[PDB]
Amino acid sequence: MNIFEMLRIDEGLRLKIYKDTEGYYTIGIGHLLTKSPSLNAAKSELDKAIGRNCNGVITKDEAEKLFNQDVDAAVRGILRNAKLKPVYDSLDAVRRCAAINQVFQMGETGVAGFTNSLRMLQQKRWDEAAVNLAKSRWYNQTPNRAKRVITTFRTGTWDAYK
Ligand SMILES: Cc1cccc(Cl)c1N
Ligand SMILES: [Cl-]
Ligand SMILES: [Cl-]
Repeated sequence: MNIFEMLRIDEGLRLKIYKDTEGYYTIGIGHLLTKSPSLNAAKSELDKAIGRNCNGVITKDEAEKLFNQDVDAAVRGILRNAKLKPVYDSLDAVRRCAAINQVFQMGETGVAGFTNSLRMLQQKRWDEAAVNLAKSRWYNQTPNRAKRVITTFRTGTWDAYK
């Protein structure tokens, strides 16, 4: 298992514009296109990202390209963040995948506000961090997926991804 397969499991793959769990226009492998509710704004963003007139539909290769760029950006985002960087670098490889997953789903922002959890993860207080992580809107809104990520942080293994 690696970050790609893990996220592909958590986000799925769709080739036509769709609304995410929050109701925002998205496409491919969880690539958010816009928070605005104008489908047209979404389509414009799509053409801009892909570089062609898509008309709301892409190919798998295209989706995959977006996914690559998005994984990359997330990691980079982590590394450039001063509150994040240090925690990330203290983790083993599996748990780092769980960190990238959260950033991919919620933005560097959204994460940067899990201060107490971050500290716990940094001190390597696994069970504590897991309980604290669950006390969040994130776990309450997307509990199955949050469960998987939390187990991953808790255990350092891929068991939740089976
Ligand atoms: C989102 C994130 C970035 C870096 C380190 C950690 Cl532990 C987390 N959760
Ligand atoms: Cl792009
Ligand atoms: Cl879920």
